Amino acid sequence: LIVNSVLLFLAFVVFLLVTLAILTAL
Amino acid sequence: LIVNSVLLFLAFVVFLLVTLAILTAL
Repeated sequence: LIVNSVLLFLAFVVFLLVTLAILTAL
Repeated sequence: LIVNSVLLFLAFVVFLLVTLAILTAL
C-alpha cells in the first residue's frame, strides 16, 4: 500500500508537469 | 527505504518528461 501511494502521487506530479510545460508551449 | 526508491525513480520520470516536453516545446 505505501509504495503504490507514493508512486501514484508522483504520477500526479508527472501529469502536472507535462501539462504546465505544454500550456506554456501552446 | 522503498518509498525513497520509488519516489527517486518517479522523480526521474519527472525530469524526463519535463526535459522531453521542453525539448519538444522549444
